[PDB]
Amino acid sequence: ATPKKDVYTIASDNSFAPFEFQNDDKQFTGIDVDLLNAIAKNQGFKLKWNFIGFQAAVDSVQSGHADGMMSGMSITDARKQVFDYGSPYYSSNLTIATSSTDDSIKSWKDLKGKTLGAKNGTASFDYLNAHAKEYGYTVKTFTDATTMYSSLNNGSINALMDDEPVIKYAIKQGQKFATPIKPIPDGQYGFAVKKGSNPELIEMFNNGLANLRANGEYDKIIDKYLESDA
Ligand SMILES: NC(=O)CC[C@H](N)C(=O)O
Repeated sequence: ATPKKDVYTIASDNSFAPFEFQNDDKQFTGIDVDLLNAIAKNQGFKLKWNFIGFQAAVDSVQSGHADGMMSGMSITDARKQVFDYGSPYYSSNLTIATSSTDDSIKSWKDLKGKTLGAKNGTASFDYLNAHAKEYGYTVKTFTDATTMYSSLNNGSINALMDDEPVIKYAIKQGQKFATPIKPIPDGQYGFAVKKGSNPELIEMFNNGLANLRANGEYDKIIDKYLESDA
């Protein structure tokens, strides 16, 4: 894989722990950051990051600004119409979080009349929007998970949908969230470029990921955030 730019710009979410997030000491970090940086180093590519939000990253890549996005991004057939993806590097399901002070939601049937949050442009938004009439709830959209999570904590929304590993990590950090429903299978995460653009970034992502899966660096990066409980 041969670089064709002196630096490539990578857009990402501004709050999606453990994949990308500002830690308490105000440093951007996470699995996506460490993994893509390590892949680029393995392959001799140079990156610069813009932590701008999920939909903002989609928009930047689609407008020919960011060269790619690494943002806990689900691989879907619909997105393949406008993005090229690299090899899958993680897996996720969708789940609901409620406040753990509230026993009123025990199933999708108890969400009738409630207000649910989701982040702009995400798989969670797509799922909630598509099921809103079926289950009788309303949807409120957010551009930063910090604002969405704050709204669940302050009671201005009754529940939210987000990716399962992100909600699990939030609970591990101490968020007072409950998880009343069975997660919805939602495939894999991938690195993405605009369809037909920057093919060498996909080549080097795939080469680097295969190398780091095989040499143990991938697992070390996952462990850094998501330790074994055994
Ligand atoms: N950063 C995110 O919120 C991504 C959520 C979800 N995996 C998606 O691709 O829509």
